[PDB]
Amino acid sequence: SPFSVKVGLAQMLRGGVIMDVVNAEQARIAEEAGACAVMALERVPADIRAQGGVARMSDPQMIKEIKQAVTIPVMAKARIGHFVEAQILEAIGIDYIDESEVLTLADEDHHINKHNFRIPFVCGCRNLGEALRRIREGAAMIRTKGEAGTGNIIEAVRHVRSVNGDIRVLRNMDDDEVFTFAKKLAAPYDLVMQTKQLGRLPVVQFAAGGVATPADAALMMQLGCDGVFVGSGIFKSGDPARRARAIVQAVTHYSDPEMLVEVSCGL
Amino acid sequence: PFSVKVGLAQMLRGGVIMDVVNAEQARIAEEAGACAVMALERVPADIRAQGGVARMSDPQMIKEIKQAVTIPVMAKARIGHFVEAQILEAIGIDYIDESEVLTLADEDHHINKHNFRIPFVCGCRNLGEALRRIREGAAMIRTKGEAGTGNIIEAVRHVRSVNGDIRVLRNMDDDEVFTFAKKLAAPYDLVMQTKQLGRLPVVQFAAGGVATPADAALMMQLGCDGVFVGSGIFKSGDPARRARAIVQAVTHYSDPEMLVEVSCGL
Amino acid sequence: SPFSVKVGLAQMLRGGVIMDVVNAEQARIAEEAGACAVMALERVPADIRAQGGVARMSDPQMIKEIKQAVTIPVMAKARIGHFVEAQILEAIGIDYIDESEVLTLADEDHHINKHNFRIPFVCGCRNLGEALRRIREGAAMIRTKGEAGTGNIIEAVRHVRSVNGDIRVLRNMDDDEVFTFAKKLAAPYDLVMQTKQLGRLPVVQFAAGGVATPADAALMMQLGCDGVFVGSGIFKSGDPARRARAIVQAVTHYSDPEMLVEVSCGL
Amino acid sequence: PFSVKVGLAQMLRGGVIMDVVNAEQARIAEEAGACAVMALERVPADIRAQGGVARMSDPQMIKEIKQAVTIPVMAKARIGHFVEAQILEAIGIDYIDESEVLTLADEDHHINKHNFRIPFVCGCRNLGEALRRIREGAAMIRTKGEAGTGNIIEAVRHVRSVNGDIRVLRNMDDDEVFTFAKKLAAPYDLVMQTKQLGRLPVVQFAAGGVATPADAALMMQLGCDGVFVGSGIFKSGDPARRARAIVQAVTHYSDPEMLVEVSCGL
Amino acid sequence: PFSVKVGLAQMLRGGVIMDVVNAEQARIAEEAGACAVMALERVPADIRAQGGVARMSDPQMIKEIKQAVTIPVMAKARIGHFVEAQILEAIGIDYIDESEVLTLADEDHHINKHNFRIPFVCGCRNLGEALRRIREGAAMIRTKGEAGTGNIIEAVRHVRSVNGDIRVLRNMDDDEVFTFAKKLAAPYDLVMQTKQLGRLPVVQFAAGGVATPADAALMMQLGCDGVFVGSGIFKSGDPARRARAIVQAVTHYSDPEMLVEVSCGL
Ligand SMILES: *Cc1c(COP(=O)(O)O)cnc(C)c1O
Ligand SMILES: *Cc1c(COP(=O)(O)O)cnc(C)c1O
Ligand SMILES: *Cc1c(COP(=O)(O)O)cnc(C)c1O
Ligand SMILES: *Cc1c(COP(=O)(O)O)cnc(C)c1O
Ligand SMILES: *Cc1c(COP(=O)(O)O)cnc(C)c1O
Repeated sequence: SPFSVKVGLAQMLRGGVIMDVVNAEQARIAEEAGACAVMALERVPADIRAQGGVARMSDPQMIKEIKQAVTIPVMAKARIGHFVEAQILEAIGIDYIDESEVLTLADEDHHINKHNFRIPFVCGCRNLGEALRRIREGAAMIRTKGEAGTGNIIEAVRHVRSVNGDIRVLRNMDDDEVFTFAKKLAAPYDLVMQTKQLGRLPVVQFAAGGVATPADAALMMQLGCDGVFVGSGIFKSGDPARRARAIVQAVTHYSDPEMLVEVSCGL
Repeated sequence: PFSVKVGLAQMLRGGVIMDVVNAEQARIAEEAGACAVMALERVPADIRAQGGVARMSDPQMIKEIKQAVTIPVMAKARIGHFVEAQILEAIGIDYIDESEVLTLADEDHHINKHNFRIPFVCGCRNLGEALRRIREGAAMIRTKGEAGTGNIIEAVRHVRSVNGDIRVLRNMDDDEVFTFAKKLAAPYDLVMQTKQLGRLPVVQFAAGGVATPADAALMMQLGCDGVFVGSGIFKSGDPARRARAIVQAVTHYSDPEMLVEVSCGL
Repeated sequence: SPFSVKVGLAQMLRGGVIMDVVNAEQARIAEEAGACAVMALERVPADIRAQGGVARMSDPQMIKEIKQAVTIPVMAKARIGHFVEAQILEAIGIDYIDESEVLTLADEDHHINKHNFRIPFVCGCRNLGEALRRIREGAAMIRTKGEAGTGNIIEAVRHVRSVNGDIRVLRNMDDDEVFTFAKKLAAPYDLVMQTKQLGRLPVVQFAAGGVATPADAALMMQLGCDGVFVGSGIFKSGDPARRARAIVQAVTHYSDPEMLVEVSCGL
Repeated sequence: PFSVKVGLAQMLRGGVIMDVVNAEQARIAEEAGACAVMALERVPADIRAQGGVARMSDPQMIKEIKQAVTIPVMAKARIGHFVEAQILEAIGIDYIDESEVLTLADEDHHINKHNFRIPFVCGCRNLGEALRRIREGAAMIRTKGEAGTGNIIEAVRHVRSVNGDIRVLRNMDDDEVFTFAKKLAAPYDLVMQTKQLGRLPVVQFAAGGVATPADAALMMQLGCDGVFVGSGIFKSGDPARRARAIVQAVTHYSDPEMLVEVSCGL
Repeated sequence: PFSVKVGLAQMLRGGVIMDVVNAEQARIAEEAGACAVMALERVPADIRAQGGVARMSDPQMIKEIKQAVTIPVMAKARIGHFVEAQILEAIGIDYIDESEVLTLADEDHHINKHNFRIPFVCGCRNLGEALRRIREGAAMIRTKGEAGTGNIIEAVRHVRSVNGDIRVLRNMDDDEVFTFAKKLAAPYDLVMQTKQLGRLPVVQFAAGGVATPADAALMMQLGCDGVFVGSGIFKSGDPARRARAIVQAVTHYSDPEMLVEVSCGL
């Protein structure tokens, strides 16, 4: 199925770090550090909201410049529900669309019908019900929402533990009780049952929102994530290439405390 | 298969199902043209009014009714009481009604009806309940209406609710259906199937408070496929005549002359 | 340990029906029908309460008469917290004490310290926290509370699904989350972990409270119980031996719908 | 002196006090081994149930009981009714029970019991009440329990409350006792005396709902010095046997064989 | 085993643990007689004041402190951040403080401390928290007190709460301990271990607001085994003198003449 092909594309990112980049120079630093993909975005959405503004899809010109600078896949954000922003992003030829709550909400009641696109989408979630609803709408990849613009990992931990905890509950659950469970989740029963059969989400599951240090990134992986997204904090540093490499190594070697010390020491 | 069970219930379209407490009433119902009978040993309202729990009827009385008629026989199981349903299926009857008229046995879960060979009917008050019962395996849906009153107002409410939300689906933007399924707390695939069909994926009967021929024809004109009627038929001085009147009202629901004739002197 | 010996003794009751009996004649009927034990009690505690009374331990004389009439084990009830009633019952020489909410509560804040006794106890529960607290106090066997004096199975179903559901959740839970789980249950962590490793309660678990028909008894067995308690409704009917045998056969043959029809037909 | 009154009540340790309504019941109580009798003319619950005020009993009936027995005689005065207490003392009885079982006479103040030669017993539900009654001059304390029900649950609550707070005092930092006395609204000197003694400075009996031998032995095992029992003893077919059973249960409270014997066939 | 970690922490009894931000402060602390140092790179209050998340310190600065002293070195991990703890253990330090002074990383769960070789300190405000941290594997307990203020009032509250409940538990009726463990939401087996031991089964230090020699001696007289002190030692004129004063106040906590001498002119 077309959906299964999109799911398979996102599976290539397992074990990877996705980095926010604002120009071609940062994109090249991300790729050279070992990032599995880059997220093109023209201004920090928190800065846009600070001075009274609406955070939208970035200019296609800046996205093209990033796409031309790297070989790894390029993602870009569309406002929730803004299906025309997504049509434009797909027409630019990028690899993934992130339907993102970090941009300004465009439709309070509905997300994009992601099955209408060839390009895979990533969507956020805070619990299993949100994850399965985004998947039913066509998301091929899921991330936590975490907490944007703070560097605080606490919300991403909450979201990971919520999704993983309900998946674990679904494993031993009496089949007869799953109907009421799907009702309470407000999630499609068939996807609930698929998750029960697999013992995990039917798409890759990344951590995002507040992943600041190598320790944070390895924590997410030890909790069971398939990878992590990191924001612009990498490039606010004095040595962005070193900071980016440290996150990549933390995700690749998340169960090696000696490696985590090495990449954290003097950072 | 589920489609086989759905096809069995479709044979009842245009029909009246009658509650019967013994073989004599079952024969009267069949002779009047009922499409099926509902075997039940005592009125659950009298059981509760005397401080009691209304359960599955004795298999012996159910078998006596089944032996007395050729038309299908239904019997009730308490909501969630999957062992009562196993017993009813092993009797050899034709349908199980997982019924809120009996005393609730499981406050949080209904029977997993896909585990059975026999088709089930379940009640509903809105489209969300209808689709959840179908996903659990119900092959036939009825309104809950209002039990033990003869007041049609709740059945009208339930029919208008289910039918109204089905009509809302016809022209709904496909992109909005995901949120609609969330708000209904119903499975998206069944919501989309209902949208494609323009009706419920199973037969839809009125039940609960259907008292007169006018009530029965009202339910048919609102779009139901048939009606259930209770023991009030056998409380009158001429049960055969009253049972026939309901049957004729459902068969001829758009014929006011027939409705006058069967109502006159009833 | 002395506790493990009591817990092991109760295993003999698995697959059995325990019947309330008010005299020696009813006790003989219960044994002849195949009951695994009888529960001696002098009057129905609901009718005592309906008479504006206090329901207590039964007269030792009537309990002894039942014990002398049968070979199967005999249980009798003590009020919750009434450790002296339990001392008297133990001195009678019966086999189990049921510390029972069906009698009038004697201590609002504390149950009997059951480890102080040689005789095993059965206690009720409505959820896993109550079950594990009763076990830690020394209960060697657990039953649901269900709903007394009504014949309505709905509360017993609720209690069975609550206990079994939380055990299933616990079985697959992240070990690191079990500490908080024990806190929220207000149950002893060591017993929570023992239950996690076993995948079931550490003691025999019966259904009780509202089990009225063969269908009810087989429902409890199919939900996972080890046996059932039944009340005096057996002896209110016109053929007590037949109704008692029907429940016993329903528990023995709980997965055989043809047998359940046979014993229910004409009952 | 107060210590003399306290010593009088200590003579009752290990004993059962029985409510009696006439001289015959008083003789039965004494022959059964009661340590004292409580003279009272009518059940205050029946007085209140018939819309009435329960007061001090007629001195004439109290004198008849006192003349019939050698063991001490107690009688009740309404809370705050210091003149009822003056009358009872002038009769020549042995103890006054300032009793919430009778109708409250003063909502805000109890009797100043230090003004009397005769010892008083007062009820309590917690350590604060116990120490306040002692400071007013009570030489003996009982739980209030629950009157007229035969339900032991409130007496258990009161015993566990008083005993639990006494146990809290044993290891309490001396510096925290000032605030503890404030929170109890009890006199600090009596709180400190209770801490030094490890128990109440006066004898402590169970009362209110003690119905069976098992109840009486339960109260003794919880640490009480004795029990009061009501008229239920004389409502049975064999009052002498039931009165003896309670006496034996208190004397032999740690002997389950004795408790079985006196309970069997009771 | 856990008992090895518990026994190791007993070596700190009678000691002062000092926050240090560099190797020079660590050497001053050791020379003044500290029993251990707490390495931390910046004040977590200033990090939160400028709108920031306070995390594990850079391993480089922790290593420099560990290489500067012979006494044990502790460092902080965020609550629930088990990977920060894995890194700290791999550095080779002596204790991890799972610390609410850093930004909470997991709102619902603490670190499973039994998974580590290195001992952990955890904070508490009452006996329930202390016993839950111990069951998770804490080998040492401190009060939370109040961070960044120098106000001892919360540490007094926490010490009095823990010690007060242990004193109550010591004398409690065994039959009541089951309900007590339920109300504490603490493991019954650990509650009983604490009852039999008569104190917390691990070392118990005061922390949070210990500002003066008088404060430090107050905590010791209240029953603590030692104290933690913050960077206020090094924010003054003579750090070596201020560090020595706290050490001497803890060693000589019952000597008012010594407390005067170390406080005079401080
Ligand atoms: C995550 C999120 C949602 C999720 O939508 P549901 O239909 O409730 O699953 C909606 N709105 C906002 C603003 C969000 O951030
Ligand atoms: C109709 C009905 C239900 C329906 O169950 P849902 O899971 O909410 O769809 C539940 N309980 C009772 C008593 C009913 O009558
Ligand atoms: C079941 C029950 C309890 C249970 O006691 P916990 O200490 O809360 O576990 C208490 N009281 C009554 C009346 C009960 O029926
Ligand atoms: C027990 C009781 C009291 C106790 O009086 P305090 O001054 O509060 O100790 C008061 N009033 C009534 C009615 C009582 O039963
Ligand atoms: C001390 C503290 C806790 C303690 O956790 P419990 O599981 O309740 O014992 C939790 N959260 C925070 C933020 C704390 O400071």
